[PDB]
Amino acid sequence: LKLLDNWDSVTSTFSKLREQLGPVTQEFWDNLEKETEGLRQEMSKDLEEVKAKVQPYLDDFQKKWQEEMELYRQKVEPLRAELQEGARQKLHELQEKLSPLGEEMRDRARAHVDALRTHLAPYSDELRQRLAARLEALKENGGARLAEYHAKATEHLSTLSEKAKPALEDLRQGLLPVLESFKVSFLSALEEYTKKLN
Amino acid sequence: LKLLDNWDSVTSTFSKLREQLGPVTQEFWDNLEKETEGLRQEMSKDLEEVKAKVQPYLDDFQKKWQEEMELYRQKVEPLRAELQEGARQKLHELQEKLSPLGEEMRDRARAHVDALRTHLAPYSDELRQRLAARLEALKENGGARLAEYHAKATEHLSTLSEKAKPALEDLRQGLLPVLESFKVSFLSALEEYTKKLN
Ligand SMILES: CCCCCCCC/C=C\CCCCCCCC(=O)OC[C@H](COP(=O)(O)OCC[N+](C)(C)C)OC(=O)CCCCCCC/C=C\CCCCCCCC
Ligand SMILES: CCCCCCCC/C=C\CCCCCCCC(=O)OC[C@H](COP(=O)(O)OCC[N+](C)(C)C)OC(=O)CCCCCCC/C=C\CCCCCCCC
Ligand SMILES: CCCCCCCC/C=C\CCCCCCCC(=O)OC[C@H](COP(=O)(O)OCC[N+](C)(C)C)OC(=O)CCCCCCC/C=C\CCCCCCCC
Ligand SMILES: CCCCCCCC/C=C\CCCCCCCC(=O)OC[C@H](COP(=O)(O)OCC[N+](C)(C)C)OC(=O)CCCCCCC/C=C\CCCCCCCC
Ligand SMILES: CCCCCCCC/C=C\CCCCCCCC(=O)OC[C@H](COP(=O)(O)OCC[N+](C)(C)C)OC(=O)CCCCCCC/C=C\CCCCCCCC
Ligand SMILES: CCCCCCCC/C=C\CCCCCCCC(=O)OC[C@H](COP(=O)(O)OCC[N+](C)(C)C)OC(=O)CCCCCCC/C=C\CCCCCCCC
Ligand SMILES: CCCCCCCC/C=C\CCCCCCCC(=O)OC[C@H](COP(=O)(O)OCC[N+](C)(C)C)OC(=O)CCCCCCC/C=C\CCCCCCCC
Ligand SMILES: CCCCCCCC/C=C\CCCCCCCC(=O)OC[C@H](COP(=O)(O)OCC[N+](C)(C)C)OC(=O)CCCCCCC/C=C\CCCCCCCC
Ligand SMILES: CCCCCCCC/C=C\CCCCCCCC(=O)OC[C@H](COP(=O)(O)OCC[N+](C)(C)C)OC(=O)CCCCCCC/C=C\CCCCCCCC
Ligand SMILES: CCCCCCCC/C=C\CCCCCCCC(=O)OC[C@H](COP(=O)(O)OC[C@H](N)C(=O)O)OC(=O)CCCCCCC/C=C\CCCCCCCC
Ligand SMILES: CCCCCCCC/C=C\CCCCCCCC(=O)OC[C@H](COP(=O)(O)OC[C@H](N)C(=O)O)OC(=O)CCCCCCC/C=C\CCCCCCCC
Repeated sequence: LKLLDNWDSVTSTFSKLREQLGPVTQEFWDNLEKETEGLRQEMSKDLEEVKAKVQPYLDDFQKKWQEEMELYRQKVEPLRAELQEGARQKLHELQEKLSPLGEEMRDRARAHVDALRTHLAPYSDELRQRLAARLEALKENGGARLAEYHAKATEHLSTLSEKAKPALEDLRQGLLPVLESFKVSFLSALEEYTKKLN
Repeated sequence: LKLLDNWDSVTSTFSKLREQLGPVTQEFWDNLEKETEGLRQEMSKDLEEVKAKVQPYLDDFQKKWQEEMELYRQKVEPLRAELQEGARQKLHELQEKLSPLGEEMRDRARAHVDALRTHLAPYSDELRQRLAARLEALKENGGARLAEYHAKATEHLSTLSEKAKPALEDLRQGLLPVLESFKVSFLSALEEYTKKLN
């Protein structure tokens, strides 16, 4: 209802906004023209000077790159030779170590793995006997616990049924007046709330 | 009474649960006793075949570990010498390489950085003229911007007050009646809320 009056004010607001979108926006364009006018001079001088300076800058930089690339080439070429000779030497040095140390490592592995064979074989076998006893214990206690679990489950089931029987009946018996009182409560509330929505 | 009678149903469950928990803990303990009994004899054998047999295990591994370390050290001495000798050659080669490389790098820098000095100087100096041109435009357009924006600001403020005073009165003429109505609705709603479950 009052929303119509308030929206009318919004209409005045829109009108007042449009008034600003007139002279102000036009002046904004004029201002932008001023900006672009100055920027035209700036851009012109900038572009022209950039192109004029970019030439000696890039060309002289290219010279730097030449001295650097050619210089580095004349550095990497001999360095590569030395590095390759040093690397091949390193490879030889390493290879002359990898052979004896390899033989050693292989023999070490033999003496270790073979030892492990004769150390883990009895170990696992011992574990088999131990795990057998462990399993047997788990069976002895397991079979017993199975009976215990079943027995206690029966007792707990009985304690559940002896509870469920009266609990369900009492819950239902109480749910009757409860649901009805709740119904009445809601019926009254809903009837009062509708008066607020009307 | 709901939370009272229902609680009794839980209490009777807890009490009878304890009646089962009693034997449960005893039987669990009994089974745990048998479990620990087996594990006791087990640990007696386990730790025995583990410790008494770990001696020959470690004694075996120690022999190998000793020879491994000894052979390793026996290799380390000449191998380190080889590496050091090779590294000495490589390092010495690098020493005689870093000398011309560094010297030429320094000389190249005389045609790099030094040449850039005579380039960056005029460029930055000219940049000062460019900055002046830009600054002048930014001063002209800036001063205009300030003027234009100020003029627009005043027009914004004048139209703003038209939407700050008459519009606020319109809002006040809405807030007041609306608050009265809302209060009536709230007064009844809050009152009806406590008229069902309290
Ligand atoms: C002497 C002279 C000195 C002074 C001059 C030097 C000044 C430097 C030069 C220029 C200034 C650039 C500023 C203007 C902005 C450009 C706006 C524009 O015109 O824009 C459109 C372009 C379109 O692309 P194009 O096809 O024309 O260009 C590809 C080129 N081709 C066709 C030509 C070969 O858009 C692009 O250039 C942008 C591409 C959009 C890609 C978005 C995906 C980004 C992904 C990940 C974000 C990574 C963040 C990483 C940073 C690290 C943070 C820790
Ligand atoms: C600064 C001076 C300059 C010196 C620069 C040297 C740069 C080296 C340059 C190029 C490397 C070659 C590229 C290798 C790319 C393979 C990637 C890959 O797919 O790779 C996994 C495979 C799997 O193996 P595979 O046998 O099943 O496959 C055999 C398969 N097929 C057919 C490829 C042989 O690997 C392979 O192929 C083999 C990879 C393993 C290589 C083992 C030999 C190592 C040599 C010496 C010992 C050095 C120890 C030094 C490090 C010490 C650290 C403390
Ligand atoms: C429906 C099934 C539910 C389970 C219950 C079984 C049935 C009921 C039977 C007996 C209950 C008797 C009363 C137990 C004593 C209660 C002590 C207590 O006040 O407790 C509540 C506290 C709560 O923390 P707070 O906020 O006070 O502390 C905050 C700490 N501040 C201040 C430092 C930051 O909790 C504590 O104290 C820590 C926990 C103490 C509760 C122990 C109950 C154990 C029951 C069954 C497990 C059976 C094990 C037997 C099997 C053997 C296996 C080898
Ligand atoms: C079926 C096996 C039952 C366990 C079930 C889980 C399976 C994982 C298996 C074995 C690990 C055993 C874990 C027992 C450790 C108890 C941890 C615990 O709950 O710690 C709290 C209690 C209560 O005191 P508090 O925190 O208030 O006081 C200290 C004060 N503070 C907190 C405030 C600053 O502290 C104490 O109990 C203090 C003494 C803790 C004893 C640590 C040494 C345990 C060593 C061996 C356990 C042997 C199991 C063998 C059974 C064979 C089964 C076949
Ligand atoms: C089949 C065989 C049959 C069964 C036979 C039964 C035999 C059982 C076998 C062995 C018995 C072991 C029990 C020993 C108990 C005491 C250990 C101990 O003496 O304990 C204390 C130490 C102290 O150390 P401290 O710094 O205090 O002393 C600084 C001291 N300084 C200078 C001297 C060295 O502590 C340490 O030795 C612990 C420090 C190292 C722990 C680092 C933890 C790192 C964190 C996470 C690991 C994550 C792995 C992720 C896996 C994912 C895979 C996907
Ligand atoms: C030609 C192109 C035109 C560009 C203009 C020319 C400018 C070049 C002029 C001079 C060289 C300086 C530039 C190098 C980078 C700066 C490193 C730096 O900031 O250094 C000083 C810092 C001092 O820290 P603080 O301990 O006093 O502060 C601790 C406490 N706080 C941080 C709170 C104050 O460190 C030290 O003095 C410790 C030593 C670290 C030295 C690093 C220099 C490395 C050299 C070159 C870069 C890598 C090139 C690699 C390419 C390879 C090609 C083969
Ligand atoms: C293929 C790839 C293509 C790339 C092409 C390369 C073209 C190069 C083009 C143009 C370069 C012209 C540079 C003009 C030379 C003068 C620079 C300048 O005016 O130099 C003096 C300033 C003043 O020192 P301050 O008192 O302000 O600092 C206090 C520092 N405190 C806290 C450590 C004590 O020093 C500074 O601005 C520097 C100290 C502040 C640290 C800034 C971050 C540096 C980062 C990495 C290391 C690089 C250093 C390179 C030199 C950069 C210069 C901008
Ligand atoms: C295009 C034509 C359409 C029509 C437009 C009509 C709009 C009306 C236009 C202009 C008239 C109002 C302009 C005057 C504004 C003030 C500017 C100013 O004097 O500023 C600086 C002050 C200084 O405070 P300080 O920080 O130094 O002191 C911190 C204090 N300590 C240190 C002391 C404790 O700051 C302040 O007064 C802080 C004020 C913050 C006010 C923010 C409100 C902005 C309004 C709208 C933005 C809408 C964005 C819409 C989303 C679009 C997404 C595409
Ligand atoms: C079937 C139906 C069932 C029937 C049952 C009945 C309904 C039961 C309903 C709710 C459960 C109880 C909770 C409500 C109790 C009121 C809490 C409250 O309100 O206590 C007031 C405090 C105010 O501050 P203070 O006096 O404690 O501090 C003093 C600071 N000194 C010292 C600087 C001066 O409140 C605060 O602290 C926090 C502010 C909370 C915001 C309140 C709204 C404010 C209005 C506009 C601001 C916009 C909020 C926008 C967020 C969206 C909300 C939908
Ligand atoms: C006092 C009692 C108090 C008890 C309070 C209990 C609490 C209840 C709380 C919540 C219940 C509401 C639960 C709402 C669950 C929302 C379920 C949902 O997402 O439904 C889908 C619709 C979708 O609408 P859209 O159909 O227009 O479809 C396009 C869609 N978005 C698309 O992209 O394709 O979205 C919509 O609901 C919008 C369409 C609405 C149609 C209007 C239908 C009109 C419905 C009712 C009008 C009755 C008034 C008649 C008198 C009018 C007078 C003129
Ligand atoms: C026609 C309809 C007209 C609508 C009219 C509405 C009018 C409503 C009337 C009154 C509103 C009341 C407005 C009250 C504003 C007061 C803001 C303020 O400074 O509050 C003070 C507090 C506390 O400061 P203290 O210095 O006391 O800090 C406590 C101290 N450090 C301590 O440890 O004890 O600061 C804080 O804790 C932070 C609070 C920040 C507030 C968030 C402010 C959020 C602001 C803006 C959000 C941007 C939203 C833009 C939405 C646009 C889309 C449409």
